[PDB]
Amino acid sequence: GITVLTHSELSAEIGVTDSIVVSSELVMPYTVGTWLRGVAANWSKYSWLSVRYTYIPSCPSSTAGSIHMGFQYDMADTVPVSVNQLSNLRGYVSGQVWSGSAGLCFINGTRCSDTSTAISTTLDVSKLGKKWYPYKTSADYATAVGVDVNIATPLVPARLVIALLDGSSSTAVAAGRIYCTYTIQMIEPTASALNN
Amino acid sequence: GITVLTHSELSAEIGVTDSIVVSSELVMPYTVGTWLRGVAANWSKYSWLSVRYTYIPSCPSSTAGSIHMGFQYDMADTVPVSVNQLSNLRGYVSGQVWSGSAGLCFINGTRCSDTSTAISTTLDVSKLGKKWYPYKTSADYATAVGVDVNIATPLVPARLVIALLDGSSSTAVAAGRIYCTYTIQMIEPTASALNN
Amino acid sequence: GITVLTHSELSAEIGVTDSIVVSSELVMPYTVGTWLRGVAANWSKYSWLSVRYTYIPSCPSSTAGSIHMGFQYDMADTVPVSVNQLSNLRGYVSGQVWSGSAGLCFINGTRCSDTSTAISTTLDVSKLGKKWYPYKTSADYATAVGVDVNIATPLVPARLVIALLDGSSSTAVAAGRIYCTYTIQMIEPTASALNN
Amino acid sequence: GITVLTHSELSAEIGVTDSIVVSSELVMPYTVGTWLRGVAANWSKYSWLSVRYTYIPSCPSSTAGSIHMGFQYDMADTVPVSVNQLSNLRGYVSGQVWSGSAGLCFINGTRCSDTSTAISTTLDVSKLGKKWYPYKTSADYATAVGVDVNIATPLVPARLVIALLDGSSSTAVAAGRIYCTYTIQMIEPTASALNN
Amino acid sequence: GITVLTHSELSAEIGVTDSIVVSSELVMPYTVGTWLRGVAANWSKYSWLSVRYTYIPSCPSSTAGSIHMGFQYDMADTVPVSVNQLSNLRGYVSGQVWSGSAGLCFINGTRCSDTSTAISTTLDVSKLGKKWYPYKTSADYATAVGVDVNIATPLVPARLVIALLDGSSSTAVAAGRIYCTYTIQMIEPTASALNN
Amino acid sequence: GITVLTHSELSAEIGVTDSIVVSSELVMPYTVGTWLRGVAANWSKYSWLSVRYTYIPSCPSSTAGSIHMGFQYDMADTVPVSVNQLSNLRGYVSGQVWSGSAGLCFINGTRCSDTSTAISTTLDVSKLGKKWYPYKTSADYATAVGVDVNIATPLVPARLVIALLDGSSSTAVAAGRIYCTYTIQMIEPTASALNN
Ligand SMILES: [Ca+2]
Ligand SMILES: [Ca+2]
Ligand SMILES: [Ca+2]
Ligand SMILES: [Ca+2]
Ligand SMILES: [Ca+2]
Ligand SMILES: [Ca+2]
Repeated sequence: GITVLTHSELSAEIGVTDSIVVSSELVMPYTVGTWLRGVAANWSKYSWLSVRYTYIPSCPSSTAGSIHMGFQYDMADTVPVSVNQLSNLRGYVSGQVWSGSAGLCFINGTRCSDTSTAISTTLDVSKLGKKWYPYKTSADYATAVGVDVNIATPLVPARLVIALLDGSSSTAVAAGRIYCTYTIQMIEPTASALNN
Repeated sequence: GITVLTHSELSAEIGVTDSIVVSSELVMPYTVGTWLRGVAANWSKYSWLSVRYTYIPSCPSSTAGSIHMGFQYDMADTVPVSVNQLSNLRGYVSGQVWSGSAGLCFINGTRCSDTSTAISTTLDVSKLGKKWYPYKTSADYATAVGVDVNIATPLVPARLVIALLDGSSSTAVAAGRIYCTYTIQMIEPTASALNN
Repeated sequence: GITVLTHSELSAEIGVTDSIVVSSELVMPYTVGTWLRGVAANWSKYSWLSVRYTYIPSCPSSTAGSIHMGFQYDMADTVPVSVNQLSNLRGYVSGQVWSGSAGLCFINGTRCSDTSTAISTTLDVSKLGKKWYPYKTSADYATAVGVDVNIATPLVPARLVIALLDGSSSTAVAAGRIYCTYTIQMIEPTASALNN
Repeated sequence: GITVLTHSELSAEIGVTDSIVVSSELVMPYTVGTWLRGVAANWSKYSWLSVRYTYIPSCPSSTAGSIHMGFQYDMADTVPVSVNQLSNLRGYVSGQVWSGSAGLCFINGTRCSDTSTAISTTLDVSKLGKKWYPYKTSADYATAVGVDVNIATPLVPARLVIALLDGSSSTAVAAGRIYCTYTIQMIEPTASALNN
Repeated sequence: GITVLTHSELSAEIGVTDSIVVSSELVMPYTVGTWLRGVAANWSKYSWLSVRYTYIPSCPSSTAGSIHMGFQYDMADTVPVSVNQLSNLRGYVSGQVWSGSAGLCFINGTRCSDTSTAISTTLDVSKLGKKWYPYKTSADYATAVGVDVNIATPLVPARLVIALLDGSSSTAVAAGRIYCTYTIQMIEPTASALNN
Repeated sequence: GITVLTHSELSAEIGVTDSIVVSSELVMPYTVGTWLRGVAANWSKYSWLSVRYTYIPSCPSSTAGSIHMGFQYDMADTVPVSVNQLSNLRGYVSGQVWSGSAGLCFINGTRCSDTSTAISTTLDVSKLGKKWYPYKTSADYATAVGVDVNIATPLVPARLVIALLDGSSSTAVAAGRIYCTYTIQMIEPTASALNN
């Protein structure tokens, strides 16, 4: 009954400043990207066989700035506020805002070697709370965590925190973007209009 | 420490009308039937090794009407409102309100062939959120989902939605009933009076 | 790059009259049903590994009428106008409008024996014009066949013709419905909004 | 990515009275003891490979009183109020408040035989709701169960209930203490200051 | 009767601006490049055994801008208008307008490792509508798709969409170029003057 | 479901003049000959396993003239206008209008050696656009190619071009005729009256 799908897709646009800016995104079908969001909605539950966020630059080699990424699993835990804190995280990766080209290898699905420089990171998957999660809409999710944060752990596996700093301008400068490459198993189809 | 039990039991009386009527029932010890409800209460948690709802007719071959069944897993998802929507569901089955006799095979535990006509359906079990669930009383459950629906997924594996239409009368006509046949593992006994 | 999916879904509601009524439906993702229509749209092309239309009754054993189904492959060919003509078709099946319950076996995915009575039929698949077809929207398709019918063969594998007669009333009487059970391979994902 | 750790530590001081006194403690890193509490906080989630509470006496052979222990898994379930109820629990153990010396064997990690007399009990672990749980602080936990109890099952595996009675004084008499011996797997490190 | 040929050739000059510019090119002998266009014309039909478009930079490391490429198969489908949409496409690749040097490996036919950074992408080939396509002249093709777009799928396997943005000037800045490396099978020779 | 048939049949009468005369004929059931035309119409689609046009003389050894034959696959391509152009074609054959007797071997199905002199030619079949083609009536075909030529490639595999010249009279002189020997697979039967 399992429908397995592997695909890459744009997940977020990245810009730099001269002051650190920490953000985060849930690691669930609905939020990884528009495409998977629409597809996944047609199935009741799902499971991450592999999820990897990989950053790809679009700026010049002269661009000042650096990106940092990591994973958190207990949505109740407070989000990092410094590179130091973020560096403690699982799957922490760091690199110049203009580096990370070698990450393409992954997005392309193509097999490659020169990956050392890649600003890409993967999820535990085998160490997530459970295997099969329910497809949630940010709206429904939001309401739940509104009652209480912990109501989220049974709804989502983890979040990806992102930090950007070391830029030269106080006004965001487009550096590149984060693509999400995933292999997901979708199960128990449902009329999409009913999936919340 | 596992106490395994296999048993069939009456789960619901079914009637037909000339207008569709969609209903649903949680797939947990407490709600499948009175018998299992009393037994299961004596154990802290449990696990579905196999759960199957099978419809058995009691009306004449001339009885107008049809039954439809399917499963939903994210209690937050909205319940189907049409046969079309219900038909998208996992384990969807459909049939004349007077057909479904061959389903007896299952209830009886007896091994049989002529099952094609059976209006019976089984649960994923291996694809449920988790394996071991806590025994809940509808009352306690109700309160929880009252705070927020999602508080339910860690409490129950799935719900069975049922649709009845194509009847000849606008006044319910007894068509037959739905029996539940299950093989459950019960663990961590408790004084029943304490189980909520 | 192939995403394989197996699923059943409601395809059409069936009613009977005392005069023959021939209809037909394209055998492509967009038209088989609402569910697959939405899912499939997210992929550029696709391929039928298995497609079967199976009729399921909802009326009483006393219901007068009979259903007939078959396949046509050259959309330019004219649609049958009689049971005799339809009976010549590939995969022609015929049966009482109240028979066909054993077909459930197929929809359920469950393995079964007592299939002889089933009013279900399957597509050649291996004998279709080609293997991979482009996902089309009825609108876009319509326009094309408007210029010329033959512009369709490279767009769709086949059509299912349906005939209903031998009813007792001159006013349609709900007999049952046709579900479509398919195993489809979807390839070359695309933003759904762009798929025409 | 798993950091495995085995260790024993003081979990609670025990005293007796002439009237029964039932208490309970969550079986999670934060509450088992001060040591593990500090260590475990440095990791996002964790898993119990083995948890055992073992009672060790400190009183004279002449000391009147008896201790009782057991496990509950559905925090919503009401806590036992009698030895009879408690005796139904999983892993129930009972013994004279001055007996239980042989339990040392376990705390010491040392391999031993004369264990029959040991007032020690172990957790299901394999039968817990899930394997990997999130590190929670009693404060955060408290808030959650404040909204609703069930919000706890996805946060904690089980609780240990303790009953003390048969003492000679109505004023607590120090009998001994409960040590916790565990083998825990900690994963997905985090800055401790962020763990809630 | 098959004449197999492997060769690389310039396919398009690339320039950047500060506003996105989406373009596309058919993936057929006539349009991949002048050389293959002349050669292929001498044969009635042909087949892509391997087609890969690889971008090679010519600008300085300081050049602002990024390129994006992907494939579409149903010429009727509307062309992407954003990087997000394009990122959903099959074989989507993205990278800094000054990166992509490692792609040379491919053009050169030479075997190499450090390919991760390569801004190169390959065609499905095995998943194309059919294997053998007819050699078409853009003129003849144009006329056909003029009557109706769908008349194209039996004429061409796919199109390559290209997007360029993140540049520093509103006036195109030469960034580099796209070369096409292909291994084509040509069959059923014809006097070139007759091939339309 | 495949009905395989092997048969030879008269395809065209041939005459010579002192000026070249180029003609062509579609290679589809409907046009190869009257017999196959009637038979094939009873089936929806078909496939050429083997098709060979072989010329047989009926004139005296003193008859001036020569015949030329070849195949074209892209109906949009312009028809040859000279022997030189025709000679470039796939399966080009040439010979004296009074030679070609040895071709009988083929028509007869009989196995023979002295074939060198045979003015017979065979189709690629394995290199055709696709395997299964739809049975078309010249009328319906004509209409389609009227809208646009390319609408034909998905309708027919190829055409046979014929050139006759080197005759002694400016008034056609009966030289011989072209027979078609084929092994065709017919599938998906249909009432002939409906086949267009
Ligand atoms: Ca949902
Ligand atoms: Ca309970
Ligand atoms: Ca399309
Ligand atoms: Ca935590
Ligand atoms: Ca051509
Ligand atoms: Ca036809």
